[PDB]
Amino acid sequence: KEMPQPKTFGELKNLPLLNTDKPVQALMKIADELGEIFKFEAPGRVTRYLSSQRLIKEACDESRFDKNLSQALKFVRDFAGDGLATSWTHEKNWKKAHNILLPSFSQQAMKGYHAMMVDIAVQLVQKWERLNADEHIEVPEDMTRLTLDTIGLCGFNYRFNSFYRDQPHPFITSMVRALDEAMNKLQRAYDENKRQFQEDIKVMNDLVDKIIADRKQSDDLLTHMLNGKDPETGEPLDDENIRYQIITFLIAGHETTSGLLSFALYFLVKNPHVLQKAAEEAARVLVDPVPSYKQVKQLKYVGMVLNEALRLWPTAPAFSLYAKEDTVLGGEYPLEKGDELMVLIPQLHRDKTIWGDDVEEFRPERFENPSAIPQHAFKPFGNGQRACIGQQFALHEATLVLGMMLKHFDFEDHTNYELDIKETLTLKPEGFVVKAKSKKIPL
Amino acid sequence: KEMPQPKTFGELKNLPLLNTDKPVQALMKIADELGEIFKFEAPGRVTRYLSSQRLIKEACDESRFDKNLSQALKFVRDFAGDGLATSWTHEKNWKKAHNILLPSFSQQAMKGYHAMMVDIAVQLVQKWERLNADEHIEVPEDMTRLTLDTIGLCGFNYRFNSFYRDQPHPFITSMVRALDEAMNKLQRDDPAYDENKRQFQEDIKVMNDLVDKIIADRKSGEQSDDLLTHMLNGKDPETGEPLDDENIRYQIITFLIAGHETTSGLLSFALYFLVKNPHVLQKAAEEAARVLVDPVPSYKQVKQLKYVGMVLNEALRLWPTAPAFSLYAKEDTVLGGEYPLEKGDELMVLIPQLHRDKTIWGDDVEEFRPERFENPSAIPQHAFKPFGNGQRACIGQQFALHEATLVLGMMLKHFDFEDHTNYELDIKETLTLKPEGFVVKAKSKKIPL
Ligand code: HEM
Ligand code: HEM
Ligand SMILES: O=C(CCCCCn1ccnc1)N[C@@H](Cc1ccccc1)C(=O)O
Ligand SMILES: O=C(CCCCCn1ccnc1)N[C@@H](Cc1ccccc1)C(=O)O
Repeated sequence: KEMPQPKTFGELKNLPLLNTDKPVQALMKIADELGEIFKFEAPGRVTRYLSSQRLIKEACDESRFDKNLSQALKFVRDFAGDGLATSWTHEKNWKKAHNILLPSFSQQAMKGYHAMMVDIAVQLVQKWERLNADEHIEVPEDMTRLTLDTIGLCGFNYRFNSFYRDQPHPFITSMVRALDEAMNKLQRAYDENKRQFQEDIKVMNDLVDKIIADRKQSDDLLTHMLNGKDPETGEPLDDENIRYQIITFLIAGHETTSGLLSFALYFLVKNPHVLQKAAEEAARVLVDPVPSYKQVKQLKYVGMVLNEALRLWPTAPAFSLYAKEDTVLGGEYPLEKGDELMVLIPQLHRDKTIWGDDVEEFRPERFENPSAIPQHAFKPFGNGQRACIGQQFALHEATLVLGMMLKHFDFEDHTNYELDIKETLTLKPEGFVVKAKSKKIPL
Repeated sequence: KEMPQPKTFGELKNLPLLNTDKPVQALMKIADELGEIFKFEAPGRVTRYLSSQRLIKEACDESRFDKNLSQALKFVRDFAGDGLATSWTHEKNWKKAHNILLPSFSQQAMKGYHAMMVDIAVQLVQKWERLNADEHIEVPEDMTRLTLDTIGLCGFNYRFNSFYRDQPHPFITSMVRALDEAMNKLQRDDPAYDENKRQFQEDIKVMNDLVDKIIADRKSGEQSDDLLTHMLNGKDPETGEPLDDENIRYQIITFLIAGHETTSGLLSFALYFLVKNPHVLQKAAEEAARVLVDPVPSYKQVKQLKYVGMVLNEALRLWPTAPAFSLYAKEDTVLGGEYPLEKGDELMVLIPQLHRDKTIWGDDVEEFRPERFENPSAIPQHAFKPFGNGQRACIGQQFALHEATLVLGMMLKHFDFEDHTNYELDIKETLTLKPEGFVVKAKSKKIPL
């Protein structure tokens, strides 16, 4: 009944615990010591970190809890505005944009994006085909090139041309630096940081606003946003919110997905039996020079590989909730209306009462039957109506790309890479490098 | 442009294809062979059976198509009259009764019915608690006992007392036999059927007399929490008129018909799929045990049975118990850019085939996976139509789902279930679907009520 709490620093409470460059991993170690729930206090804030499926399944009851904006999301809101990811459920523009954008993110809508996804995927394969002997691949760097270009092209028919560049597009230079400022604000004379923050926002707004005005018909999210009408209110999105959605998609739909592909390839080369099984499926299914949409749907084991990578290292590692009314959590922890919760997704996914004792082992077979998995044990894309709208976009892209990678190359962990997980607002294996030996299969 | 059509029987055209005791399943096999649309002809009848979401989403455009009375509904109309289910949209009594009855069927209105639903649900659980060892449960029989008694009690405060009976109430014998005659007339006029006509009329009077007597007795003036009170006191905001007593009897007959066998079929199919998929049953049983913490479920607790509702929707996907509805073109129009239709042309929506459209659901359409419904927004529009379409959709949808969720939740809370015969799915067809001969054994968890 009495809730554990990690060590405190006087008036700063638990806040200095987050003044570390791997805060999610630090919070995981605290959950290892304190268990399924612990209070976390900072000046002017109290929240509770949940780690067990037993409690999180209650937290996912939408009649009792709604999405809360974490401090990280509040800081992101300063440039993502009331886009889907940084708006409250009760804000008019959330449900409005939600209704308008849902059809453009369906499994059926992936059929229209598939050709543009293949466009970027082929560029990745050709880059690796064109490496010299003994050259190596910087995996998260190239995965980010792919996912950024894919969302730019599928999102608003814009080619960032990341595979033609060493220095990334000036838009994401500001975006990454804005996200870095948002995260660093958490861990805290700083007047220069404020001036820098506004300059990075202006870079993002101007480019996006230019593309909207330039456009104002293709098979991209922008067209759907300019012409879509909310069935409920009958209203279309206004131009300001449309810019926020584009910024949101550019943020929300590149770095989490590239982290997924990076972790997936990491786990594959660290588990050669799993890599072989996935590569055998890729050769068995991808019989054409270009994968088709239906083919990608047949890459079942590759899809399991991705889910298992999302289990161990979910690249959006937490989300926040608040109690809609007074309620009792787990029959032991009474909560008042407005009390806040954090779902520590990587710790949830290590709940031995759900996954067995081998939680740290990479076994895609865990996901052969979704019905064998208890409710709310696997939450890499969030929960309920506030779940990731881009889930099917992310999984189709990652399955297509990973399938093509496994079809066309053998991979070598030539440095015996030691996993080092860099933390921004997302997770990625820093410095992960491999060598790819081409199988000489043409495109 | 050229439309497929199944084999013909000379002058009878395709009609003998329906002279089979499983016509829906036969039409499903025809759709498997011919695809998303096929013409079906009978003497004096032409229709087109739709099976793909691509075509059915257009058919569900209410600006282009309106509800048509199928031949099945026309025969039901001989005793359901101009009740809600057997009336044309343009008939004055449809919109009148629709406006009057809609508030008494809302999700909000279920709060007032909940106690009566629990009354019958407790009777079901107590019957199963009182079985002897190695005795078994006749599932659709007991589900029909429950859903009939629930609509009788919630409908007009009448207790059929089905759990005290082997032979059903004389009203229900006539109703089923009237429904059988209506369905048999589709398969079918000569002197051999003359006894059928006299019996049909005898069954109509049995239904009318009971209902009309109940209406007259109540008009003592007492007020209960039932549809009958709402119908005697409700006024259509449009016309300012209340329903007359004749239409009220047709509505009561309609509710007893429309809302007992479809709901009991749902519960029967749901339990069947549960015992055939132990992983799903375990997951559903965990939720029931966690949520239903009191001896009597509350309304709010039933709303918390999310996975149970997912189980019900997935059972409704595979075997929608009202398996079809009919439409007609309001004007000349082209369906799917290739099938031109003239005003008055008829369409049938073959719901079980729609729910097997691989282009919507993937290749695993035949597998029972409630997780398909984990997030409702992933379901395309008009891909899932177990309750019909638009303003002519099932008015009792919220009633049926609340009853079925409450009862299934209580069943999973109180018993472990065994498929002791390794039951082989055999779907009996009336105007609705049910798994004939489905039996299980229940081992009580000894949780008191
Ligand atoms: C592996 C890749 C991805 C992961 C792990 C992921 C994860 C998540 C999570 C956990 C949330 C819930 C956040 C919260 O509750 O605060 C979320 C929301 C969201 N994601 Fe993703 N995501 C991924 C890819 C994408 C993509 C590709 C897009 C866009 C194309 C996208 C757009 C969004 C949006 C708009 C929301 C907010 C939805 C709403 O609240 O209406 N994400 N994502
Ligand atoms: C799982 C259970 C049920 C299913 C699958 C179901 C299915 C349907 C379908 C498909 C229709 C449309 C018929 C057509 O378009 O020709 C319909 C209409 C109707 N149902 Fe149900 N139903 C169920 C339960 C109920 C219940 C419990 C009631 C009453 C308490 C009810 C009363 C009605 C009525 C009155 C209509 C006609 C509505 C109108 O046209 O105004 N049904 N139902
Ligand atoms: O744990 C986190 C991680 C942020 C989640 C990632 C956001 N995402 C969602 C989708 N794509 C990215 N954030 C807390 C830390 C904190 C706790 C207490 C006091 C101050 C800060 C917060 O921001 O409140
Ligand atoms: O497909 C059907 C099934 C009837 C659906 C059940 C009605 N329901 C709705 C809600 N609760 C019951 N009926 C056709 C068969 C037919 C076709 C051509 C010629 C003659 C008969 C029809 O009746 O017209």
